[PDB]
This record gives sequence, structure tokens and C-alpha cells, in this order.
Amino acid sequence: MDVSFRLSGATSSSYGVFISNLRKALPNERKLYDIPLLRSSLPGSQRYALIHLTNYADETISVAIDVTNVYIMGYRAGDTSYFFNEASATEAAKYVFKDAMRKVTLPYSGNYERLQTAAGKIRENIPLGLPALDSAITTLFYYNANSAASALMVLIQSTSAAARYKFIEQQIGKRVDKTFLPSLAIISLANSWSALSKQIQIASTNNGQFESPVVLINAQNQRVTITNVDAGVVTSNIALLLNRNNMA
Ligand SMILES: Nc1ncnc2[nH]cnc12
Repeated sequence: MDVSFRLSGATSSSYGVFISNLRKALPNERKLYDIPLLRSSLPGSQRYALIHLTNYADETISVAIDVTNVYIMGYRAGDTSYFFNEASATEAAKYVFKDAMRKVTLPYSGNYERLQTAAGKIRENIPLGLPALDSAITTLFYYNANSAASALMVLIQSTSAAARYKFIEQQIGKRVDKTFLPSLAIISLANSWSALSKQIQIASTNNGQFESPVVLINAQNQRVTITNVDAGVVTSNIALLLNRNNMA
């Protein structure tokens, strides 16, 4: 099921609607502690969804995600598709954007370490917020090799990461007419998503206790060691769980 967000006329509330809609597009059979557990595996015909994004200037891209893990596989602009250079995206390309005339395989996977190398910049120095998503859409719609990695990191954080964590949703959406640099809390949450997901699943079998702690950096910049499901990150932040059988 497809989802969309339009930057023209956007508000913090319409972004909230977009992120709720994105979360709702992701299949789950169960919740653990009131958090959706994503599917471990889906047939090809069920595995992908499109996010349609339109910038201030009415230019649109379509972004393919794997709905088992929220990972961006690639995007389409007009008659050209762009996929990450990795196994998952190669498989996605058999299912989405099939009638694109030209297909570009980007020179990196969609892994953050690869992207930052490619961008020449770390996440903390790349602006986010709604106007940043507008610029990322423009940058990718008129693809330019030297600018695309930074734009894809804005895209990832503005969609996937926001869907995974209410904190990230709220921080991005608040910036309607301005931009901001993500705090270490945003970096830390994004870094730890797989690990936190794994530990919450283990917790379900271990009376709410993690088997291994997750070190996070909180909104006050304190470094914290999280050990169970009564932690605020679990009660009041994470919004999706990566299935333990879809990690490695
Ligand atoms: N390509 C991607 N899509 C979603 N989340 C990600 N985190 C890092 N890379 C990602």
C-alpha cells in the first residue's frame, strides 16, 4: 500500500499524518508491548510499498521501501529508476519501477557508513526538517552524483527513521520553515534500531528484561544503558520492531 507526502502546504501536522500512514502501510501480525512487530519475510508481491514525495515546486519522486524493515531500496524520477548497489535492491528492481526506461544502479549500498563516505559528511552535519526534505527531493529528481548520497540520508531519516521512532518524527516535523542538525539522540536511535528491536523481542520471553543492554544517547545528551521494557525509549518512543529473524 502506497503513501504520500506533499511539501506544498505542509505543516507539522500533515507530516505527522504522513508518518502515521507510513507506519500503517507496514504489515504486522503482532504487537509486543504495544509496538508493531514487523514481518520476518514476505512474498515479493507483498514486500514493497511506494512513498510518493512532491516538493514545493510540484516535482515528484517515488521511493520504494521493503515493508519488512522499512529500508529504502531506491527511487524513481520520471523515466529513470535509481537502486542501491546491494542484494535487497537488486531483488526489489524485479518488482518495482518496472517500466522505467533507464535504470541507474547507485555506486553504494544504502548503509549509513557507505552513504556518509559517499557524501563526504557525517549525519550530524547534514540538515533535516521539512525544507531539507524539499531540497533532497529536488536534488534526487535532478540527479547529480556528487549530491545524491547526502540527499538519500535526508530521505532515509525523514521517512524510515521517523516511522521507527516517535522522537525522530516529532523533531523533523516541528521544522516546517527552518532546518536543524540532528542531535546525537537521533544518531543513536537510528544506530540502535536493530539492537533495541532484538532486545525487546528477547524481553517478551524474559519478563521484560533485555539479555544485553543498549547504550543510547538521550535528548539531554546523557549516555544511558537501557536494560528493560519500562525504559522511556520502549514505552514512549520506538514505533516499530525489526523482526529478530530479519537481522542476520
Ligand atoms: N537505506 C536505508 N533505508 C532505511 N533505513 C536505513 N538506515 C540506513 N540505511 C537505510
